[PDB]
Amino acid sequence: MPYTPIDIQKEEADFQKEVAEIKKWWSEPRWRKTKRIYSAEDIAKKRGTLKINHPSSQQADKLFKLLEKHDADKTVSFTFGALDPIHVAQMAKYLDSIYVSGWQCSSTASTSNEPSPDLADYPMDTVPNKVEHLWFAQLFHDRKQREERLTLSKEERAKTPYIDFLRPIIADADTGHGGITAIIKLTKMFIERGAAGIHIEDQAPGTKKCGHMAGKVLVPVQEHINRLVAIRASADIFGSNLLAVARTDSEAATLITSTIDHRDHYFIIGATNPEAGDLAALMAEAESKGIYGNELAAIESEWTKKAGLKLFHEAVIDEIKNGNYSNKDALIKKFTDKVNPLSHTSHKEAKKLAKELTGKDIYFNWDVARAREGYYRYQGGTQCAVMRGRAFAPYADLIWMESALPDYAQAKEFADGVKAAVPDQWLAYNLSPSFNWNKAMPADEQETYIKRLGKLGYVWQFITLAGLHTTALAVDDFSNQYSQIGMKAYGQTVQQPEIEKGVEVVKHQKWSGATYIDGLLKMVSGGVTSTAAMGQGVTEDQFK
Amino acid sequence: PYTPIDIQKEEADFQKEVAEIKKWWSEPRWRKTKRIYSAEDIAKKRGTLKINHPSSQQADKLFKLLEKHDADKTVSFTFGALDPIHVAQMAKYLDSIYVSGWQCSSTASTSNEPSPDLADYPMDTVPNKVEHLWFAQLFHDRKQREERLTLSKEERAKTPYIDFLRPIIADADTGHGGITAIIKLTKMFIERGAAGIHIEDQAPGTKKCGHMAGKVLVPVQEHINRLVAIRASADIFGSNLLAVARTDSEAATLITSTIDHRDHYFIIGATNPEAGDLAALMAEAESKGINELAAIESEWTKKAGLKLFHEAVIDEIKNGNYSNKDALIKKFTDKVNPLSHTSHKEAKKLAKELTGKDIYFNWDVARAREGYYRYQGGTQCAVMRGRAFAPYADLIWMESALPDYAQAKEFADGVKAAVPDQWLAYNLSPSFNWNKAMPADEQETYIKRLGKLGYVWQFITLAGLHTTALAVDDFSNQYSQIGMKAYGQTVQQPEIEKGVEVVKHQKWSGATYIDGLLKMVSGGVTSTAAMGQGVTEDQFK
Amino acid sequence: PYTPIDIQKEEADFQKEVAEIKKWWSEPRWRKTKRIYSAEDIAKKRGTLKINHPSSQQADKLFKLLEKHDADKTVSFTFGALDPIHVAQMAKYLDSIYVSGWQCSSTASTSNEPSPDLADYPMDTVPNKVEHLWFAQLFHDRKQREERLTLSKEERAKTPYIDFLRPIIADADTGHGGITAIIKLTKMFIERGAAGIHIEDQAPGTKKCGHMAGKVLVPVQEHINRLVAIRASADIFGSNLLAVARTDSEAATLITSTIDHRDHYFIIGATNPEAGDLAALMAEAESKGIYGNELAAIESEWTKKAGLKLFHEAVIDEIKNGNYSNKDALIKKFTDKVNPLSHTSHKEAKKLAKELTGKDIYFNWDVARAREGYYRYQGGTQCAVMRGRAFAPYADLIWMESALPDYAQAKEFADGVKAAVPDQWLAYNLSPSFNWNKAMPADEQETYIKRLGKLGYVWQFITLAGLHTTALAVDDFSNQYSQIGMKAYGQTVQQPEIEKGVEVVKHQKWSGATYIDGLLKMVSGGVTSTAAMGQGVTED
Ligand SMILES: [Mg+2]
Ligand SMILES: [Mg+2]
Ligand SMILES: [Mg+2]
Repeated sequence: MPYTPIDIQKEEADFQKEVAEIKKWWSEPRWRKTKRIYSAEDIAKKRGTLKINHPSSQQADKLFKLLEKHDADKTVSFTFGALDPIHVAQMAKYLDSIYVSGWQCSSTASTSNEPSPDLADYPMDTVPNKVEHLWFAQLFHDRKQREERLTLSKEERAKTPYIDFLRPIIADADTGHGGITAIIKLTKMFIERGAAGIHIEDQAPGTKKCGHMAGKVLVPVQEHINRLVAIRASADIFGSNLLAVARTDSEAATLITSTIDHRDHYFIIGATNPEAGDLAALMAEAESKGIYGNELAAIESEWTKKAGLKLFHEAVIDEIKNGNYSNKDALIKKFTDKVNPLSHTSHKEAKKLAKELTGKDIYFNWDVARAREGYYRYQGGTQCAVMRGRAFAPYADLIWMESALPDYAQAKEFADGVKAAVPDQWLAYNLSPSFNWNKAMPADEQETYIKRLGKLGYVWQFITLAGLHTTALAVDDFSNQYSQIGMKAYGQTVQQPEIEKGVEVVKHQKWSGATYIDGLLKMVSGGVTSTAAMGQGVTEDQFK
Repeated sequence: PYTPIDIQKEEADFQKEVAEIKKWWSEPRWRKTKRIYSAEDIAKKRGTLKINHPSSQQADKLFKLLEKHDADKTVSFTFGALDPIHVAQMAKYLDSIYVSGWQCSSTASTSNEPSPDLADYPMDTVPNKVEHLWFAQLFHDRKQREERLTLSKEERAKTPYIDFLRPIIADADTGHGGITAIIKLTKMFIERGAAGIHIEDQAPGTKKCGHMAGKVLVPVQEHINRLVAIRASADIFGSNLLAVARTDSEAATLITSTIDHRDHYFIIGATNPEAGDLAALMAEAESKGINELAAIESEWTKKAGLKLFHEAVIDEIKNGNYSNKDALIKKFTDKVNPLSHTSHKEAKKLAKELTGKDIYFNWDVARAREGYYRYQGGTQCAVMRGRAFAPYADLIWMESALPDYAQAKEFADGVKAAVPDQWLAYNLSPSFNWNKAMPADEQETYIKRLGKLGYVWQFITLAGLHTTALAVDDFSNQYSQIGMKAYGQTVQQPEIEKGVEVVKHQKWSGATYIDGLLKMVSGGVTSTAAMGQGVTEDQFK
Repeated sequence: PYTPIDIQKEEADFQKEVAEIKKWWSEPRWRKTKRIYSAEDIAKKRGTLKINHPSSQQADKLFKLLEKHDADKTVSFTFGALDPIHVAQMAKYLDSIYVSGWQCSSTASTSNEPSPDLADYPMDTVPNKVEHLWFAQLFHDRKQREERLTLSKEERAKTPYIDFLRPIIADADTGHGGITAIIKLTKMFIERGAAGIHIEDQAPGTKKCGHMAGKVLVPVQEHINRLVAIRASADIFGSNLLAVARTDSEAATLITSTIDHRDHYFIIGATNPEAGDLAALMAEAESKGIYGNELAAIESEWTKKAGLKLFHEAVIDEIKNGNYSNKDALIKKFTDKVNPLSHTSHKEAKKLAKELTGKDIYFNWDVARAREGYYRYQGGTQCAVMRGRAFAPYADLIWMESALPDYAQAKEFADGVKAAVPDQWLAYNLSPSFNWNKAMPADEQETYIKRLGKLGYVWQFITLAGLHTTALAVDDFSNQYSQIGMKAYGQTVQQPEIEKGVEVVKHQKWSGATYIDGLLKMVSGGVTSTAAMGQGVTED
């Protein structure tokens, strides 16, 4: 009684069966460029006795094929950040994918209902819940529309247009909201709640900024790789072709949590002056004696000038330039050809070479330049981002570099840089409203900007905050009119325009799925019911 | 501006699906399942994207499990689980699992606001509770599979197996509103791991526990429509979800309408023409600022001579100028009785033929102030409603005020006479005092005995509540008296001796499972391993 | 169209509020509470609309309750509650209530996805669990007041009173992210009925249970800032919320940064110049597809060669095996200046070692780093005292996780902390992660709490007791149930419930049926046909 018996032979057989099924799965064309560091054995062991098929995975497939065709045609899947079921329902007419924004979720959709700026400090399940919000709306309107169609004749169907409500969703996972085990659980939720793809950034959690905020802290290249692996591990266990997007904030970031990773060393800023002591501790000693405010910032600005902060290669070049060396231009090139952004040369190794080339132990101390929190100083730009792009590419179906402006040149630099080493890598671009767009570009360029980036291989592009702003404009404008001119504002500003532009929602009972539900009502009540919602009396005969 | 489609492929796929549904419905699972809509009707309700809810597999597992029990005339017996701990330990011993609405009211409302069993928590409360347990089952299944498959074949065969994935049957109360509500409620239950749900012929605004008083019923048809609506939902979203129909008509004394002919036999009315509207009489007395009021009711009731119409017909004949009286009752009783579905107009017509009176009967006047009609159910009323629900319901269930074998037999026999292959379910309620109601020898065999009558699923609704309540109160008492000795003595030693898996709680909670995931992702090795050297569970070896 | 405002009244109200806060902060409750911001700073953070969270009253109740316990040298002892049933029965016997993160991981995640104690459920999980219990407490308090006040004065005095409203102390783990996270987490805890919350100096998303292994610490200052952030939140939203500081430094072996001078003593490094970067050596071996236990072989080899120790161990070692006179006396020059509590930075300690020996004694803690980048760390009880003292200004209770229930160690830590902060309340985990019949005999068990009470551990809790009592009870009954049917329920549960006076066996009354019938009749003008506890109910 007290337990359940099992056939031990059938157990092994089923295990082996599954291992093979996974191996076959992984051999599909979808995974052609997808590096996995674990075995199918490793994954099968993690699964349970009961297989579950998450429909989100079908939208992953739909997304991958959709992006394949776009890459082949050198054209773009362009979308923006959806707020709510209304957005996805109207978007589906025009666009072929859908972005769920963490920024927008912070302000409008936290599960504690407590809003914030884009700090990813809402509870973990916030964006996953937002996807389900939209997912389930998509599914509902798809269900509504199918009934509307199939209660028409074949003759009538062919007249009435079709909306594909089921546009694949790509959702913000921020920095993964904690460790590896967190990221697995976060991914699990995203899969369960209808995510076609999720993106994830090489920032430290709980210093997490928007892409165009300041004071961004990075994590070691490997640490963020492990994040991407962890997503994949989760998707492999629970059986989704979930797309993974890797984001780097290293264009603009000035800080990093550790020096542990050799790839980062080139970019870690340090002091060239032996006399400079620990800035962190110097500030602490000045603060404890009640120096505060702008007189304290004086001591920093003094220490920084004295410390001579730079990247180690700048320091090597500086030694050679101002030094007793015969053939200087040629001697920098010996160093720069071996040691550069992409070259992955550790610091020990780069010092060793500098010694060979100059005969000095050139002094360099990046411990002393640390911030009070302990972060190391860091000088990324586009080339740093390429370095990290390349590193992530094996693990990531799309690659994405946050930029401070909508600069074509920079976008090309990054695209070219990445594709040189991984030419088949899909890229993604933030079309951010954090840019002033009429200040940055004339309108002729605006019109073609997406297309142009499409050529460089940015197959997925999104305006992160467009849903926020369209809504914000619309509601403010109407509220203003409403306050001035009463119900005329509604006739004039909203409802007439809705009719003229063919917007489906103005017939809002039908749109909301009333005739769909009347179907379910009659069906259950044996064909007929006295409480029919769209029967004689409904006030939508005023819209015919 | 839109998306184009092949209109021909549309129709083709539609037709494909209609056929798939027809084939589905023809499976042995649906052998007794009446459907009042077509496969066409259902396919039209579905979307373009098929979704497979794993809950449905647990429905299958539950059905087969109950099939075998019915065939062997034995019982799947379980009780009301509170939380992941319960299901994890229950899975060792029991083969199904009950999620109680009563318990959810007190312990698991989604607003966190507790209550007595009134089903006035938010609708998603029990569906969320199932997912609570569902996901725990799935997790511990996942944990255990890793533990096993990292052992050798030699070692596996030594270590026992737990089937964590016991099918869940969950309280849907009265469906928490109209038909559209019930569809949406069922959808959630399917999505969140329900193998089966049960649903009761009470009115929603007034929903009681089964062993509370003042229970209001709904018309037979109305509750049938509820069951149909569940089935409609399960059909659309593609689950073999089991439906359980409950009737509270054993004890209930009120009903919302007289509209349904089947109910008429049981609707109580006044035999005295002189009695006026009780409701309005009370209202007039209250508005003049009148226990003295309850006096006016108790007077009106005696004067009104309340009874069932057949009692009134029998009474007329008995105390009447009629020659062959016993034989004249039987003419009426054979045609008009609990199971006979005879409307009131029809029963009056016959009474006129048999006596020559329009025997006076007014059930409007006996109405409660809220408007409910008065109602006298018992076990035979419940059989009537059982039979009515049976076509629409995989299990049938009659709430009882006591654990009475005779009554249980009466109801089982009564239902099976008309539907002999109908599975039955029985509440083994802690609302009964069980040592007062029978001796312990009978207690031991009570489930088995009901199994013979065909009660294939039985549950103690509130057992999880009470075991926990005892355990925590007892330990808290000890704890307060003799400190940490209470824990060594009352809990942790017993845990070791009884082999309870949770005392090694790091392992039980799935730490070694997650360390697996951690190492796997970190390329085989990691410095932050949770069950590495240092963990204090080497004190349990 | 905007709204106008009196600019003068604005300033006046601002100033009014600043003063109200200053007065608040001067109350006896904050006598030991260091604040690094002004009342100005806080008032600016508040809105125009004052909100009073009832949780704060339970904070007061908790503080006074602990005051009296400290004065009497006795203990508020409790354990980890699962659900409304627990708090309702606990309230009879105990005077505070613990909400466990460990238990929440397994039983109460808001995604419904369970786990081991990794604090990787969503942030709102424990806050939601407090509200679960909070609202139950409030409900049963409300039920009981109606029951009492519908009795006569004569009858009231016969029927016993339960204080359902026992203050709740809840697990905040490591705060679930940065400072802004911790503010938001604290806000929720206040809104949802937390009397106090506790918080640990581990790194987030490596977060372990206290008695799991591979624990990573954060710099002393970083965890101080966490405690400040709690206080900042409680100050803004106006709770006397108690803050508990936990340190996992007894057992922890890793730390995220070396930035904080206080930590330096405890940071482990390599004494062998020849040892190169372990991290990078592992990375090169991994990228060639060495994995698993053969990789851990390369580590175990490198570690032996590297000669890992604390810098002072290295200084002592140099002097001991060295050409020095007066060796014993020369260690003491160093140890008296440089030790666990002495806060001596590494540069400073090397400088002294040079003065005392004339070597730059080699020490490299960068090379011993784990692959994730963590530095190696050797805490014990003295490290924990160091951190206790550091946290004490910011924390109403102090708490050191221990691997065993060892009296000596508990005394060491209590004495150590109170030496520098003698009025500091302490808290102790009475963990079921210990085997308790293996660790001590039963005579000692009975008195163990009391004895720790003397040392000043005013709040003690069994973290996982709710889990285990329930686990035993359900497993045992399920077993019986399966063996002897309904007899098991009569015998194992319901009879015992009657005999032990447990209130819940009359479960309709307990659940508040007669309370709600009250509300029903009241609204229906005195009378109703659908009364839940009328004639017919089976509780007669
Ligand atoms: Mg965002
Ligand atoms: Mg119930
Ligand atoms: Mg905890």
